Amino acid sequence: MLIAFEGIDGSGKTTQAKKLYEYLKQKGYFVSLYREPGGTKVGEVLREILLTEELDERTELLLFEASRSKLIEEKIIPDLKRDKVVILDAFVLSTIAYQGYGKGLDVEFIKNLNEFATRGVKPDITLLLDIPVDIALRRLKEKNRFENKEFLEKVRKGFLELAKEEENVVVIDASGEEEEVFKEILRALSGV
Amino acid sequence: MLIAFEGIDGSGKTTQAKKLYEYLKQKGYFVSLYREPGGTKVGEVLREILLTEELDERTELLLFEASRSKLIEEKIIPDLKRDKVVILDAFVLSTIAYQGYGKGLDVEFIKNLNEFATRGVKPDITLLLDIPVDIALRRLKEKNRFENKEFLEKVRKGFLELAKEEENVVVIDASGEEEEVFKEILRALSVL
Repeated sequence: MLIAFEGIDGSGKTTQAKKLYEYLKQKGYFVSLYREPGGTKVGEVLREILLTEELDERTELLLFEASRSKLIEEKIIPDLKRDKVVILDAFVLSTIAYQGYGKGLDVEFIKNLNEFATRGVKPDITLLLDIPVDIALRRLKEKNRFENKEFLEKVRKGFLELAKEEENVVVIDASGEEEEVFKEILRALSGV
Repeated sequence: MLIAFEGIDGSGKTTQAKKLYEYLKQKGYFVSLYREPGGTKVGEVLREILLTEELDERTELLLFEASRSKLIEEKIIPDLKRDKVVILDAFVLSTIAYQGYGKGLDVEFIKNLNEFATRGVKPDITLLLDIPVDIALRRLKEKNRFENKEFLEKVRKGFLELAKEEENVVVIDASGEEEEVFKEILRALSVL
């Protein structure tokens, strides 16, 4: 079973994946939680790079996909094999939304690269934690993270446009309060 | 002007690009020399990763492409703009030969990914420094590098098959002695 959280920064998706992780463990599932980029020794090194350096959009994309390629081959495919429930703090939609809708690279091309990195592995369900950029920035403003409104507006739109057109996506209102957001999610997972 | 050296390990291609670099500089060209993977701060960090870590083929290919992409944007395109002669110790044909003909990934896919990392920049000439694997392994045996014959045989074949089918490729016999190899190359470069 593979469960992907997706959405912009400040959407609480990390909080909510950690939430869903602890919950499913208490219900006696065997569970993994991985963040993208990251989740492996090599994936973390790349993540640091992607957070450190002045990188163009093409290079950035190739590194997101490398991290993903690592994650999929090292952890996800063997976790899935042994029936772990695998929870992802970010996955393929986000590459399309950030690097395609955001930074202008070809969406079809990003999709084929996502297929290559994943070896065709797709989530059973994707939770999009949608939120207005206005609200997300207010929430980030409290951790003193400042991010680009004009940019995140595009990325939001992409994420919303991928919900309509990509397969097995549920939009969740993440502007709600923590426990209400978690109940939307548990509701959405009644899917399986 | 862009000049690419390609070929298996122990083909001398590094020695020869350094050779060609010093020469063209002496003849009053403004010249750059860059190795792949590497040639940029980020590219070197990746190269170390590619030399350090147990990496699957899909991941390795994304990291080669990333190094490239960084190289192309940070250095090659602006060096080309100001009429530097740009010399490369490895380029696109090698990703095909190692990752496709060697490790079984789809060639057409490797090509489209090269095009992306290169923004469509192609060498005016590629020197393939061809050599039997037998010879190349003897030569590396004197630096105490040991590499996989069965593997390099495929890669050699790939490199040779690309010379026939890809554009602007000159095969150079690199089994010869240094100075004779250098004269083959200066002959091949006759855009003098």
